[PDB]
Amino acid sequence: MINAIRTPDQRFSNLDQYPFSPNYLDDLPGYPGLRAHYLDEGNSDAEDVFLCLHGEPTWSYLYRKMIPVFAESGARVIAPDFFGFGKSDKPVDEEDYTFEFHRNFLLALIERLDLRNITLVVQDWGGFLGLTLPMADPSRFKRLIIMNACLMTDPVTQPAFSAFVTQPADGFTAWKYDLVTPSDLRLDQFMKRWAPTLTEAEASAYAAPFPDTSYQAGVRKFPKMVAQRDQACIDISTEAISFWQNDWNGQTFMAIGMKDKLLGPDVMYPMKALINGCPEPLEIADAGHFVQEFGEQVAREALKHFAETE
Ligand SMILES: [Cl-]
Repeated sequence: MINAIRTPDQRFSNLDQYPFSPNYLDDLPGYPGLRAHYLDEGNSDAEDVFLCLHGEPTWSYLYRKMIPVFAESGARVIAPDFFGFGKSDKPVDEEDYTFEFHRNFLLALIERLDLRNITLVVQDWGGFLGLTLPMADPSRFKRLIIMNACLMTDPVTQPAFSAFVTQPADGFTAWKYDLVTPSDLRLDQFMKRWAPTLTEAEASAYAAPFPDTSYQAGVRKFPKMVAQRDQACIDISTEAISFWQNDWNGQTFMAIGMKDKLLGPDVMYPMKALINGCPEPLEIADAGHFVQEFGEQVAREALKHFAETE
């Protein structure tokens, strides 16, 4: 029904440090005919599930240094690829991707796999979407690991969650320009700019899912949805603020990539106050937006904080 395309499997032959086996679902309710890929690592019977959500313009490859730490801890880790990214199917028109399309795909996945005792791991889009998930079924979520992300609320309710779209010129403005304007978007070049410590091989794993522009619709829509928040996103993100401030009673661990021009401290301190019980953030001086690239520190500290209360 949704015209979609699928990345050829050979594009992923030569991946650097990505030894995880694929799992796919093509029978989700509301997602007829679309195949979603997700990693399922560690013990499939563990009590704890770390649900690892990625953002723009990445994929589950992003969580590759953190996955083995969470798995060795005894947890089951689920790291799905949103449709339009990684190894899931990719709808061809940008009009098909909406906040709820991706949100509902997450609640569907979660119900489909019946995930319980979830430690939500978010950053960017994975947090814009992922932070509005617990209020939907509070009982299945028990901890949160939040790296640079916030809620897509209206400007008046939280100016901090909106100011970054316009200032500074080299933060979000540049990021969106680099993503929506080029008629020939090279994701390996994009990633090396925004994540300067990546090796060539790593950079190239981020361009792996997209052979040509035709597979990039999902990638182009995300930034435009940060810029143009529709009513449903606004409503639902507004309502999640209340959930984190008042309803939330789990364990949280926050890690800020200090060099992030997009969602660094001016956005993370504010988020930290709205999340009940959130503790002092772990500032990682050398990390930019992709906190995950400095991921192992994050995973072991989180697990250390979490054990120190369990
Ligand atoms: Cl974005």
